[PDB]
Amino acid sequence: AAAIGIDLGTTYSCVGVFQHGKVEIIANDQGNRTTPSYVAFTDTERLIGDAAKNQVALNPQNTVFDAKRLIGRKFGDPVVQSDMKHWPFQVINDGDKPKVQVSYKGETKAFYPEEISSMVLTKMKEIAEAYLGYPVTNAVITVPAAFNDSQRQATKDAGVIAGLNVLRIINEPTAAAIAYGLDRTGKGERNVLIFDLGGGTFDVSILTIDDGIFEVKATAGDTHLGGEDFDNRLVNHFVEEFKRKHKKDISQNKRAVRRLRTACERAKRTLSSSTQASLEIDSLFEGIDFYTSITRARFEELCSDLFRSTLEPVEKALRDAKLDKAQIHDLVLVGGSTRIPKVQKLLQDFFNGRDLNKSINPDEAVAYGAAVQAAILL
Ligand SMILES: Nc1ncnc2c1ncn2[C@@H]1O[C@H](COP(=O)(O)OP(=O)(O)NP(=O)(O)O)[C@@H](O)[C@H]1O
Ligand SMILES: [Cl-]
Ligand SMILES: [Mg+2]
Ligand SMILES: [Mg+2]
Repeated sequence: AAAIGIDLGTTYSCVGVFQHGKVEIIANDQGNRTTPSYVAFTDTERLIGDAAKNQVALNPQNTVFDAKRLIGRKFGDPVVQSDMKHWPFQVINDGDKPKVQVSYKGETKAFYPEEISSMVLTKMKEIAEAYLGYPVTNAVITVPAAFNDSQRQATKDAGVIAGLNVLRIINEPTAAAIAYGLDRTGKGERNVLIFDLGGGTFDVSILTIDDGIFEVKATAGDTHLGGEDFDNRLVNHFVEEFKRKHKKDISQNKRAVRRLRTACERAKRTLSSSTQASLEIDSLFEGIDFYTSITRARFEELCSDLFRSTLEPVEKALRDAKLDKAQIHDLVLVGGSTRIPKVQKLLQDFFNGRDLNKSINPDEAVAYGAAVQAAILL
């Protein structure tokens, strides 16, 4: 019975398994190789993953996301106090722990962040069991390098609630290095840079690996910079375009903005492999259809300042590690936003043409490495 690797991300999660000498990343029921970290509560059902994210515009008060931003924290944590201003669901205080309060089956209910994350993990466990044909009981689960003991405990709790024996909680940059086999070196220091740009967060880690032992030399980044911010630049662009073609400002209509946002996220993904993308939204605002298009070059202009901003944390990490650009042996791309061609060009140019490790889909590389480690531990 194989153990699984699970990357429990802020915006998406991913599961892999190592068997028959290789990793497979497991697609969900819809064929998607990652699954939104979303849970929705209705009058009759609990929805998780794609089904929950697909109805967010219809049920914003009872659709929970961003639980990783709360997990293991106190209610009075300044991070919790700040983040809650921007969520459409209610957060409450229960013994200085935060809980998310929703309507579910006609009653008011509240859940700890680890309970929300346990539902995401249950879905990832079910995705793996559908592929394998038998129940999964052991897993390695990943966390950010900055997580403290309480955040690590609550993540482990989420896994046990989901019915997994948690073999280990390991750092995301460590898992990404394992995916590329960077910890097999032997005697000799290797300096590795992990550049992780996800849906909601940006993390740079510099690791020194010596005889299979990992040392974090420096970390940098921005906890509120990710693909969602690129989506938002596209939304604002199309809001201005809809004003031109229809004389109407749709920005105060919550429904229309959320649906435009979903369409922008899809067009953005297309622009990673095509030079143009079409937007086709029926009945966007006031029954009016919105059909338009955008080029990859225009998208890069709209985000040029955000893309460029990722290089300053790299410079800072190198200064803190007391390393020059040329001393970094391997550059590893992690996170779905590193699939954007312009982001790859900026990092490669900054490193004066060095190779990028990107042969594993960047949004899957952490789960890939977690699955390898789970097999090693078993
Ligand atoms: N091909 C693609 N091109 C561009 N963006 C993409 C692509 N595929 C996925 N994304 C984006 O990548 C983001 C999700 O990355 P992912 O690494 O899966 O999230 P995560 O694991 O939750 N990381 P984080 O939110 O920072 O904790 C979303 O903004 C997606 O829209
Ligand atoms: Cl599914
Ligand atoms: Mg992830
Ligand atoms: Mg992160």
